Amino acid sequence: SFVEMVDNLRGKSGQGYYVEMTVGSPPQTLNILVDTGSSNFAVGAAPHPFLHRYYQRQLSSTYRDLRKGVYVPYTQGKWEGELGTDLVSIPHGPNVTVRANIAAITESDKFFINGSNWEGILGLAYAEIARPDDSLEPFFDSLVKQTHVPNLFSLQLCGASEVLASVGGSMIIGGIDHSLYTGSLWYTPIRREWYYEVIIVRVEINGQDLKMDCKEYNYDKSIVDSGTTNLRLPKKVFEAAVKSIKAASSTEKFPDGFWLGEQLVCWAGTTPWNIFPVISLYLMGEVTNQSFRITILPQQYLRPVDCYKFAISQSSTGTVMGAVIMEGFYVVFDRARKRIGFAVSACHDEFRTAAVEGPFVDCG
Ligand SMILES: N=C(N)NC(=O)Cn1c(-c2ccccc2)ccc1-c1ccccc1
Repeated sequence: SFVEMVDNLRGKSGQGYYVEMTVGSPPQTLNILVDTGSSNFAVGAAPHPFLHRYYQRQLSSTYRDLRKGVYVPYTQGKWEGELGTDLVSIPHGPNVTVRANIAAITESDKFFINGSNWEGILGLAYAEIARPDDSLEPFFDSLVKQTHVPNLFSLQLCGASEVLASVGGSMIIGGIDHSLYTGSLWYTPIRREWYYEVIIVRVEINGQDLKMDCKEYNYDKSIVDSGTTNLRLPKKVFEAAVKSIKAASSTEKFPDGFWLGEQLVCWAGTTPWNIFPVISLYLMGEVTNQSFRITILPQQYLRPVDCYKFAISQSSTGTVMGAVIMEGFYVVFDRARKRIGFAVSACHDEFRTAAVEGPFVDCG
């Protein structure tokens, strides 16, 4: 009920956000990672060391084989499965049940994470990048086609023995829950419908323009992906960023392992938040020379591990606006209007606030 959908996501810091879902008949319960950076509905369907629970096609009276496998390799692992179809529901989402394609994973390589608690993955991006090809209708596409839920979904990623801290959030499917944000919603166009691709026109490491040709901010592409933790930047922008960040926090000093994202830096509640600057990402607006900025605090790019890890890393796939950027913002994936809206979140110190400000006046 939007209301029924509030706080329907759980996660372990840095390990993603999942939503409970059910598959088959009787309903099999599973936690599924919400990924706007992929397009397959893939779930474990065979025993695994990190899996304490998986999809059993055998118990589903409504399961249907497609006889057609799916092999998906990547630099580090893979997941192989058998393609199928079955009934799927989201208990704390819309009150509907649709028949969707399901990639039943039977063999994997560094796919599943130890102790994350999700058993599958919900690829929420377009068919362009779906495996094995674009003929395998992504889950959301089946949802809208069958039920008559509106082509749009929102994500309010929130953030925060010893254990990784637990995170919470909401995935409101079919609409916009106005109590999840304050201020107005600024939309940036979806450049192309494959990944949720957008355009960054300018960047600032607190007031200072990085002054690069904007094509660099999107060198290759720029995407909004909940399935990625860190804010990943093209090598050139990345180094320009760290330099600026190191120059502003210098009244403090740390090792390279820290900036290379592979090392923590701890202080308790003494944390020097204010030495670290805010990062402003201006996104192309709906009107050609109009843009708007989303400003993020160190509380965002310094992920807790008191200890923290630098949540900004280098990339050769382009820019990736991951969880650490989406947090503190209510993000709207308006597939119907082909755009993405940003607004300060209900989720979210007394000197600086994350912000969504506009407007401002060849980047892709
Ligand atoms: N980068 C993304 N947005 N999405 C993926 O990489 C999805 N993905 C994939 C994947 C690769 C190609 C096509 C469909 C899914 C393999 C492993 C993951 C994964 C698993 C757990 C946590 C994070 C990623």
